[PDB]
Amino acid sequence: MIQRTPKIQVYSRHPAENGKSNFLNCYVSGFHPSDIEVDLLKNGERIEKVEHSDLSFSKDWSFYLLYYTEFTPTEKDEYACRVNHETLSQPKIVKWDRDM
Repeated sequence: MIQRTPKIQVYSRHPAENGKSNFLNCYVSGFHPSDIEVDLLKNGERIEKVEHSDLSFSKDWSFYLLYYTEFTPTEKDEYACRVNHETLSQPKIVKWDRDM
C-alpha cells in the first residue's frame, strides 16, 4: 500500500480583473489513495454552482484532479480550495493568491 499527500494549486484561468468573468481552478495532484474531498469556498461557503472536474492516474500510484468553476472576482471576495484526505491530519485550506 502507498499513501501520498495531495499537492494543491489554486489559480485563475486568466489574470484576475475585478468584474471580468473568469475561471477559478484547483489542481489537486499526486495523491494516493483516491478517496478525497475537494471544494472551492467563496468567503467560507461551499461553491455549488456548477462544478467541473477531471481525474487521472499515473502508474507510480498517483491521482490527479482538476476542479474549476466560473467566477467573477471582486475586491472583497476571498476564495480558497478545501481538501480532505486521509494523509492530512486536518482539512487543508489553500487560499487563492491573486498576485504572488
